[PDB]
Amino acid sequence: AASGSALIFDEEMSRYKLLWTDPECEIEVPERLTVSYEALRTHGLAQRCKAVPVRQATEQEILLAHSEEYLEAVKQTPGMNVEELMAFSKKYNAVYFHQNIYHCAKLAAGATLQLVDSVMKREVRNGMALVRPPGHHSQRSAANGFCVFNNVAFAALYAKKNYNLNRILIVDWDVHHGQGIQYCFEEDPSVLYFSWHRYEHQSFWPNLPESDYSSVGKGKGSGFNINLPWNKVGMTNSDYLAAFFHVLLPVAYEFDPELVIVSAGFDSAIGDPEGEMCALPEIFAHLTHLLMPLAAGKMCVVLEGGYNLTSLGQSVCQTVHSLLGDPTPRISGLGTACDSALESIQNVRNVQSSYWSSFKHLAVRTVVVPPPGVELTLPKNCQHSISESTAKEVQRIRDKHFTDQNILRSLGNIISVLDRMMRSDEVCNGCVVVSDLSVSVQCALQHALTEPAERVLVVYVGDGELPVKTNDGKVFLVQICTKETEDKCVNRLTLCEGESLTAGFMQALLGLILPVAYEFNPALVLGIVEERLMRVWGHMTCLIQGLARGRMLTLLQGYDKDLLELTVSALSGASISPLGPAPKPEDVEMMEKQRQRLQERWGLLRCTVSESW
Ligand SMILES: NCCc1ccc(C(=O)CS)cc1
Ligand SMILES: [K+]
Ligand SMILES: [K+]
Ligand SMILES: [Zn+2]
Repeated sequence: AASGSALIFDEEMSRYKLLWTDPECEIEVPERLTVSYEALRTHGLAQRCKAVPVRQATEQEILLAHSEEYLEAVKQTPGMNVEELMAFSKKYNAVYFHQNIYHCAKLAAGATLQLVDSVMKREVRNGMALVRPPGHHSQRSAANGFCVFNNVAFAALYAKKNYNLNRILIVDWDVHHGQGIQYCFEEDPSVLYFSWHRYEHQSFWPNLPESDYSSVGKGKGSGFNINLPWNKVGMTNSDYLAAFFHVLLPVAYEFDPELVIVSAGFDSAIGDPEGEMCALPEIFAHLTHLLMPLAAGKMCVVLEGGYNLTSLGQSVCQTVHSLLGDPTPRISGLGTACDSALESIQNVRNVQSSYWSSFKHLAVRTVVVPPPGVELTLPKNCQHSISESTAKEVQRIRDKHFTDQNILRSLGNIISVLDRMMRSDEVCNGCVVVSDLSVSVQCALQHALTEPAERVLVVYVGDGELPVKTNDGKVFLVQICTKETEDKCVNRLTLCEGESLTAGFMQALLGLILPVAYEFNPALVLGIVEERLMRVWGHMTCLIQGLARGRMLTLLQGYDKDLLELTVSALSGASISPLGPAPKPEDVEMMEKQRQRLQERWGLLRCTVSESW
């Protein structure tokens, strides 16, 4: 399939600026582009992306989302002087015009369309368009909120018309409500629009009642418009991740979009004077990462807001880092979302439950160690395997805690991989197929705890007990099994056939596994599979690489060429095949029991406001 990422930017879109004193628009400056691109150049990301040039959007492409009258009015602007431009701007709300802004807006829409074409033609895996002006506020016959034409709506309609796409997800993480996109697709079930935005009970711009959680779409599009209003400032990484886990991601994976477009407005980042939130730029990596399993990785990230130049550059760098497959940074201090965020999440889940049943409630990169004598054609970012010091450690382990040379070799390979992952910055993750799970798991966990790894997240697909202690606060164990277990220790999550199985797992993956894992913040993920996992494991791997900077060691008991290939492909960063577009009632009941059991210790599991004694 496709590889690489597209970076679409041109200095020309920095050649328009506010020409008069306007305190409402003083923030939207050309430097936003400059700084941004220079950030990517300083850290070396811009050089690693395929540079697709910009083009003008044609008149018909513009008429896809706007009316002929408004297009003509804007076409008149390059011929106006300063007084005429100021009058024309006064005709609209929170926007300014400039002799070059029509040109730059055509260039922004055209760069968006170039990104869409690059992604859909399999020329690149994904990409980002550093554009100006933004788009998500502009409407069919109006410029609005620094926006002239709606770039993301253009991209959606263009993909629909030219690629016969049936399902497109739009994610608006700009701090403002992209009401232009909502208006454009409120009756359209083919374009699922999610937006989060500062609202403060309708007191924050654009002060619209239909920006609230009760706007779910009209007519055939009911349930395909999801507004999440922040009614307080200061929202943190925890609020954003809880929004993703308990609102956006389950709906997105049930929806199974054929293309993901992001209104990447970074005014939701800390330091921005307009959004006034407390999210670190690193969160925008994970956001990006959490969406990449969707649509086989086909993601189009388009710039919107973001006005603190420093945090803007940092957040753009984080987004591009994730788009290229670089290891995501560990997020610490995560916990429960604030009460206001929990109220907003609860309200949006309640109102959307009549459309998405998951919301209803009751009243080198990778190293591979195949079996001895087995040789596979591994992807281009992989390698195979032992030192004499490794053998000394193995002999010490054997003489102190445990005759087969193959199992001793497997333990030595485990130790070598762990050393190359933790102590060395050479390898990132690894997969070892092994016999004797007990000895292998014991050696792996104990050696990782001395790597050192302050915390280890073990994920075991199988039954029975494993040689791992969840007593202290250094190990957390997720076990997906077939038998029942009361699950007493607050440091363990037990999860117990049919067609609904896959639909359950993803649910339990998004609503339970990922929140606890993110709050736990492990230094290493240890995967174990003992022998329908083929359907889900891939996603499970990719998403779980959001933890521990991708440092994951998978242990596979028994040779299955399909399972080994899928594990290595997901660990190496290849795109994930979509699952396609309802869990069992007993399954969701058991999931809710687990959540109510664990949410007191792991606050990121909360999706309702806690009741006070
Ligand atoms: N605050 C009132 C005026 C206003 C309007 C839009 C924005 C954006 O950032 C749009 S992405 C900022 C300010
Ligand atoms: K938004
Ligand atoms: K919609
Ligand atoms: Zn904005």
